[PDB]
Order: sequence, then structure tokens, then C-alpha cells
Amino acid sequence: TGRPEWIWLALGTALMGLGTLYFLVKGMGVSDPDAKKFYAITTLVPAIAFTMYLSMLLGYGLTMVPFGGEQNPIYWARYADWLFTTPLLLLDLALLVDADQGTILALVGADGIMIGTGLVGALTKVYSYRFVWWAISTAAMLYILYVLFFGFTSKAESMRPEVASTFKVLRNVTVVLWSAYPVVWLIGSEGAGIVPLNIETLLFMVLDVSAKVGFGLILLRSRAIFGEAE
Ligand SMILES: CCCCCCCC/C=C\CCCCCCCC(=O)OC[C@H](O)CO
Repeated sequence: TGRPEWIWLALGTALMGLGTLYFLVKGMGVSDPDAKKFYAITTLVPAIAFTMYLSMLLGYGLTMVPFGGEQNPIYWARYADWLFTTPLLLLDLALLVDADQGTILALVGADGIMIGTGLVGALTKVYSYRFVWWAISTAAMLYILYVLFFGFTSKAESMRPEVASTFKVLRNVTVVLWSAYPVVWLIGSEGAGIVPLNIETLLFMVLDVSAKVGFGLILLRSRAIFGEAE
């Protein structure tokens, strides 16, 4: 409670934990193999985020990085979370549209580059270089968003209508929410430092819960997750 952002870390921990438990209960008894994949991916996402939020709340997922002549508090646990949860969210989208394996690898690999370069930027001690890493990570994000809109055209013709509808909604949620992350980083403690760490933590908490629990609620309530069966 010594760090003002503790309240948002505590709320994030609670919301990710509750979301995990809800998805775990909701997925009980699901037998359809396709739906099992979506429940597994979508329950793992907030479960991982729960552990990383808790690690930030308890102080383990925080480190001090010297730059700008200050000791800057950097929550590195965010990147350990996103390293696994962001490819999993992309996998949800890719499986919906029955993406080619090559497209899945392009997405997951670009996503690993996005998170890894974000982590390097977050830990870099030379201030100006932090924004070089931010730019590379943003380029990887833009590549991901490009694929989400322009890499699935060969699947549109054979796509079930409920699949197309749910994918379109989830893709729009993804573009809007994922785009905000580089902005928050750029203006917050890890970039220019014009927004204080407590407001940055609040912003990432709203984004994370929306991108994980909100996204999951939309996906797991849809008929698109079930194979077409009589
Ligand atoms: C001047 C620096 C130039 C280098 C900047 C690199 C840094 C990372 C930037 C963007 C991510 C690149 C993602 C690379 C993954 C591309 C995979 C691919 O090409 O997939 C095509 C295939 O047809 C399947 O759809």
C-alpha cells in the first residue's frame, strides 16, 4: 500500500482471478474439441495475467532502471505476462478463421518480437534508445494488425457467418485496445514520463482486463467456437 498504484494492481489481480474462475466454471463439461481449444486458450490468458498482476502487487515484478538520472520503477512482470498472453489471444483469432500455419507463425513470431523489444526498451538505460526499441515494437504491432485485416482474405469465402461475425468484432476490439498500449507506454513512466506511474498502471489495468476478460466474454458466448454439428 506504500505505492499509490497498489489499488489498480489489487483490482487487476482480483478481476483477472475472477475472470479465470468464471471461464473455468463455464468451460466445465464442454466436449466439442474445437470449443475445448477456445476455452483452454481463453482461460489460460487471465490465469497468467492473474499471476503477473499478483507479482506486481507483491513487489516481485518491479525493478528500478536508471535513466534520465533517476531510479525509475519498471514493472517488468507485464512483459512476462504479455509474452504468453498476447500470442494466445492471436491464436484465438487465428483458430476462429482457420488460419494457415504460416500465418500463425508470422503472427506469433511478430508478437514475440513486439514483446521482446518492448521489454528491451523498458530496461534500457540510455534514454534516447528506449524510443528506438519502442519504434521497432510498434512496427511489429502494425505488422500484426496488417495481417489481422489483410492476411485472412483467402478464408473469407468458406467462413461460416457466425465465425465471420465473431471474428470481425474481436478483431475490432483487438485493434482498438492493442493500439492504446504503445501510447500508454510512450507517455508513461517507461517513456516520456508525462503521465505518472499510478495513472499509467490504471490505464494498463483497464486495457488488460478489457483485452483479456472482455475479449474472452465476447468469444466464449459465441456459437463460432463450436464445430458445425447437428
Ligand atoms: C530496418 C529494420 C527492418 C527489420 C525490422 C524487423 C523488426 C521487427 C519488425 C516487424 C516484425 C517483423 C515480423 C516478421 C515476420 C514476417 C513473417 C512473414 O513474412 O510471413 C509471411 C508468410 O507468408 C506468412 O503469412
